[PDB]
Amino acid sequence: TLLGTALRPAATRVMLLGSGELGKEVAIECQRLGVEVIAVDRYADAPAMHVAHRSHVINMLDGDALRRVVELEKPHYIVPEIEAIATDMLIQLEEEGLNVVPCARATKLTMNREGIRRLAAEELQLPTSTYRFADSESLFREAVADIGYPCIVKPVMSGQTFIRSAEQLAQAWKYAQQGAGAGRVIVEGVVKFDFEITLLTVSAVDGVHFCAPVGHRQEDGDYRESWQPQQMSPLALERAQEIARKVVLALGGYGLFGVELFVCGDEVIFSEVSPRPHDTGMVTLISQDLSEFALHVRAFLGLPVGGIRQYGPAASAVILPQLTSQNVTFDNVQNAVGADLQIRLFGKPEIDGSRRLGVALATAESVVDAIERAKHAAGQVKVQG
Amino acid sequence: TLLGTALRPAATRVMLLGSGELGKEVAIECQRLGVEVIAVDRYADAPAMHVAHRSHVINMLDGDALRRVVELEKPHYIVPEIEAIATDMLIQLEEEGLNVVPCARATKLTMNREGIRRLAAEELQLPTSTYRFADSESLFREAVADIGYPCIVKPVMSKGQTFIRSAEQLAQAWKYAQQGGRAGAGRVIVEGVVKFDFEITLLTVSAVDGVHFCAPVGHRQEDGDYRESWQPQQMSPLALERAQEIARKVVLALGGYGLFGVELFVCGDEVIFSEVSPRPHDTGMVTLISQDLSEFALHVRAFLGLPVGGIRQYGPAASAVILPQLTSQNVTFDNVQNAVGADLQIRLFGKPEIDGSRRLGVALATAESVVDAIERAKHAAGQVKVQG
Ligand SMILES: Nc1ncnc2c1ncn2[C@@H]1O[C@H](COP(=O)(O)OP(=O)(O)O)[C@@H](O)[C@H]1O
Ligand SMILES: Nc1ncnc2c1ncn2[C@@H]1O[C@H](COP(=O)(O)OP(=O)(O)O)[C@@H](O)[C@H]1O
Ligand SMILES: [Cl-]
Ligand SMILES: [Cl-]
Ligand SMILES: [Cl-]
Ligand SMILES: [Cl-]
Ligand SMILES: [Mg+2]
Ligand SMILES: [Mg+2]
Ligand code: NA
Ligand code: NA
Repeated sequence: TLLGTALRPAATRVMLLGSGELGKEVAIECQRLGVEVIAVDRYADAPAMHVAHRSHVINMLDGDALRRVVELEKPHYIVPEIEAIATDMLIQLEEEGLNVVPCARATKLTMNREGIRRLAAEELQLPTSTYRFADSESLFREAVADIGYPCIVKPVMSGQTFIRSAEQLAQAWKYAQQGAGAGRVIVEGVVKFDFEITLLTVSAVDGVHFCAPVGHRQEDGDYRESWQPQQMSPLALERAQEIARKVVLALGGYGLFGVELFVCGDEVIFSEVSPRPHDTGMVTLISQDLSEFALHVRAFLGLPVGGIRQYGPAASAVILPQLTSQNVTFDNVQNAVGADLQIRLFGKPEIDGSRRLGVALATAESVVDAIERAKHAAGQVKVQG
Repeated sequence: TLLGTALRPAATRVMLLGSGELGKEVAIECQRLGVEVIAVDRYADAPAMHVAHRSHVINMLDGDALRRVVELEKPHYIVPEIEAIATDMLIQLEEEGLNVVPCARATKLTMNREGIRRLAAEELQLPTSTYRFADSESLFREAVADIGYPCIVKPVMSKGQTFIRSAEQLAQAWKYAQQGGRAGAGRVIVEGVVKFDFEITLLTVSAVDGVHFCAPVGHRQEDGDYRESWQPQQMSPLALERAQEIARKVVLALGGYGLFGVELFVCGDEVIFSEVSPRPHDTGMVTLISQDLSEFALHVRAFLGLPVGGIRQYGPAASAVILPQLTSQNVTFDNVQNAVGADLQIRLFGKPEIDGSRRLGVALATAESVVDAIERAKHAAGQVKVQG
């Protein structure tokens, strides 16, 4: 691995496609190595642009626009941070010699629920929720009938609905319809699990290494708290690691992957996988020597990971207000920080409804205690408009 | 404490005066809180400018120029990172309502070796090496005669330091101190040599909730640059207590909230004060791997008026500098795959050029002992192939 000096002729250039809070930490980790960072997004002043050398606002769904920006900056690495990108163009560009992290194929497959689900359940023979695909409401209705109630419907490309009864069918389809994949959906049976985790799995030159499992709680479409290490039996852990390694090696390329799994006793079920840092992994900003962001950069730059140290019970709790403002302020911050407690405020330019504006991070002697400390801190922040 | 959102109307704005690698981490820590950062220096593309919202290049020693940039950017906080700043203008700005970190007086006293030495040894009665000031070559010779050999001479306002073992060196020592001093002419300090067992940096944070201390950081200096640093450096209970007392006294005397790098010499249980940075110190870069909150995160937490609460130390750790010698404006770093790994990381600063010996990065490592951490970091730093 050879790195230049940012802003100098031989600089190593990283282009971030998606400049949200996760990309912000990836940018910081690149900056820490003197890597030049170009942050791209569809709106100005996105979080990662604040810490990048320069930025570009473009429609990332427009392949042509994507091509121009890439051609303009000549990046050594293209690091997609969100599903909403013209992956067909990423494939093309990769074909043309560009380095897409972890690989263009991984990006394509993971952005389409069918792609990844067929890979996992069919090709790799991994355990998953039952499922069916549908491209018509009629077909959708038959699928639901085949899966049974309750079941969840999701757009393969984006609108999700937890369907309890046939009364919702009409509305379910319709919402799926409004939420990129020509209206096709997947219909899944509901897995009853004790808890869900994100197994942050780094694929690098020295192989695949795992972070301790991160438990998380989802509510209304957003993760609320995450924690590490989630208590699991050794067998369950082994099973989760085997599933994670198989998926990551099948997707290919170096990077940090967020493997989402459901745990029922000693049984582990694969759900999905992010081919990049995952939001629930923000707990790693306080819980490990190497954050998931630093791991992603280490890996994609072709450097060895070696090991990941875990600093005991830790948690993250989101700061997720709901208001409309273009000039947000945060008061009472003195009651949200202290020993074993930190906060991040993302720099988002505006809000219009629910939006994650920051996160609280805490450590403690027990997982439950860390969760409470983080939650309490997040709740002390007064978000003003 | 109220924080705005960077780039929005109610943003909280911080102006860094000096944009080196220490300022770069202060900038990153402000950015992590959505604080707007304006980085200023005497040269373009300085490390902190890479991670700042906006940057400016001016003569920081020109009070008028400093006022113009402040008037243009309207920062809430002025965070000096080097000594070469118009300190009288910092005093005026503070008088006008700007928050100078930690305070303008602290900057004035520490920018001149005489100010801080007289404050510490005379006003505060803290133990220091013997010393004499001199503003002419003949006075310099008289000072040496009284201090005795060996002694060290340094410009009061900066390089230019010499370890003098005999009269033979008098002539050159004077020359160098003059060339190395502010304006290329000025007063020097002649100090008696303290034969210490080891030296440390006691990173001391003065905040709304009191004064906190990081675990002592030991360091090794060579030819004007710190080479390795480690934490914790073992100290007797009495030595630690005395070190904390000295540090507390100096930080409270200088005033204001922030992290200060208190440099001390240790002789068994006895501790001698040497100097103090009224901001993060280079030897404290080990805290980038050794603590939950680095010295940079602590400085920001403190100056923003937030409580520190406490600082977690993760076990034995060390830093080792990457200090190449070359002339280039396009430096590259190869073999990086052999400089990072388990319990081992590096930082490359993004400095635009080099023309001689200059720190371009640092290696950081953790281990079960400082001895092993130091070796791991030194080895890693040495693996980096610097070319240009
Ligand atoms: N089949 C399923 N059974 C039970 N819960 C599920 C199932 N599929 C998804 N969920 C719940 O919905 C959440 C979000 O769905 P997911 O498939 O991860 O898509 P995304 O993370 O992109 O919204 C999961 O974290 C889990 O809490
Ligand atoms: N009086 C002294 N006795 C012994 N060593 C000294 C003395 N003064 C300085 N040194 C050595 O020189 C180093 C640099 O001096 P210092 O006063 O910290 O200046 P600066 O850090 O501004 O270069 C110290 O860290 C120590 O190694
Ligand atoms: Cl592992
Ligand atoms: Cl913000
Ligand atoms: Cl100028
Ligand atoms: Cl004197
Ligand atoms: Mg998910
Ligand atoms: Mg010093
Ligand atoms: Na910026
Ligand atoms: Na102040």
